Amino acid sequence: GSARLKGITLRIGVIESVPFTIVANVITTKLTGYVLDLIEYLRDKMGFVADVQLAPPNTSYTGLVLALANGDYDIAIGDITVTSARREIVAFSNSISDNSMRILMRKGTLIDGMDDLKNGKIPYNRIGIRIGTAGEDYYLREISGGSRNFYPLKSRQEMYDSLLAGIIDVSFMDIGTAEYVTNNIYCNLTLVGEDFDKSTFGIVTPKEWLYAKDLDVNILSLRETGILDNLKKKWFQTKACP
Amino acid sequence: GSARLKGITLRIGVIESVPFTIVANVNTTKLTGYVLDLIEYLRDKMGFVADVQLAPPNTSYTGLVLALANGDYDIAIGDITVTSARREIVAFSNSISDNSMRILMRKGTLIDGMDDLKNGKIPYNRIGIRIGTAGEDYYLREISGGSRNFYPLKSRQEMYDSLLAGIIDVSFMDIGTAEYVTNNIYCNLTLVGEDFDKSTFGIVTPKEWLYAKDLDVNILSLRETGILDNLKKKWFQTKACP
Ligand SMILES: [Cl-]
Ligand SMILES: [Cl-]
Ligand SMILES: [Cl-]
Ligand SMILES: [Cl-]
Ligand SMILES: [Cl-]
Ligand SMILES: [Cl-]
Repeated sequence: GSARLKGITLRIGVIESVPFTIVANVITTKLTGYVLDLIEYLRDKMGFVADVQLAPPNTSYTGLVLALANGDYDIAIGDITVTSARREIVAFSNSISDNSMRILMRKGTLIDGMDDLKNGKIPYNRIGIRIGTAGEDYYLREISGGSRNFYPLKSRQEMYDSLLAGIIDVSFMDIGTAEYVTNNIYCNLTLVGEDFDKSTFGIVTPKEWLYAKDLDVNILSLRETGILDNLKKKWFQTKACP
Repeated sequence: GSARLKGITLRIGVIESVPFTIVANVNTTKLTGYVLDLIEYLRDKMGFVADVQLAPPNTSYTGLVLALANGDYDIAIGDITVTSARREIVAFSNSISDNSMRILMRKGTLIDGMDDLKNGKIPYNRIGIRIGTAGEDYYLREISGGSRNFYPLKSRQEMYDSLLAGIIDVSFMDIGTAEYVTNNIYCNLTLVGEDFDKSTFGIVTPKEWLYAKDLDVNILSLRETGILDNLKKKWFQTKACP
């Protein structure tokens, strides 16, 4: 069957990723960003009580999915890529955004694009990969013939710190946040090559979820009426770096 | 409540739209195109028995969705836009393609983009709109404030004919097929303006369908292994017009 979310409390998993979900320390934590604004649009229209729960530090995206599958959250909202391995254990809403990935490196590194990685120009152990992300999936399929020979990374912060310190030469990142971070935070990091792994982001729900239709109709309505476009402009259309 | 499709017969509704579903006579009917290739890729991986059924000639896209909801088909595969209104009555698989629309017109027409339709450079009735398509919903929301005052079209053929005859000055068309037709068939028609109504195509299924996960996981696997990209290149790269 099916029902509406009105009056229901949803434990909503979120995961730190600027400017999707921005975590500020205050003297407690305040969450802002595209995700929190999206949650408000949905709450206002649908009438659920939002119980927003930030994932622990260093939680990977597959870890968030596994946590929801284990019953730790009711839904999860974020820059979460829809993948076949994830779809085996959870459902996803209609997509909230297209997505693709780019190659991230320190300025001055001599890499022209993905061919350099596939042709063995970079030592595999100097390609940094955040485990439990779709980038890892792409790496294992396309680069290393299934071997985990990358330099493993536990978070975006470790990725940035490692590139800046010359511990790794390159990594992969979703295009939205990659543009955001290189245009606003790390002016000495840059993106190179064509984008790859065209994909989508979706809200994670339980499989065969009672509330699947209600959520999907609402997301599609936000898409159709331009609310998702507005939110994307609000949070992403900014550049600080010279 | 879930099951695998192996050995199950699926009645698969398809709808004429070159080069997704291409219909040829000789008396018998042959179907080819992206959709038919996709069915074969899915059939090979999933092991269902395909009973492919072409929708009757005058069938609209909304008509196809309603027919499925009525039980006339088990799934429908095509260039079928996922919309909030359709999601009320059917479910959709994970997307097989991104989509957006463009304005179609005769070459030489002095239209810069959507503003000229919104400003009134063109009477509302100089705009041809195919009934029962996502384009109709866009027109009613963004152009006419709900008024059904466009020039009504029953098929793509009526659209092309009416533009070529000076009866309408513009229509709307999904970008993949609009590019194909203006690049290979109607060399004197063209596209203008920014794309609009960013959306997705999905396979139509019943709501709360037993087989949802099996189909979704397989679609995503085709996405990840490059098969969807391959199919798109195969059927859409051509440009016959000088
Ligand atoms: Cl979708
Ligand atoms: Cl990423
Ligand atoms: Cl499911
Ligand atoms: Cl999707
Ligand atoms: Cl169309
Ligand atoms: Cl449903």
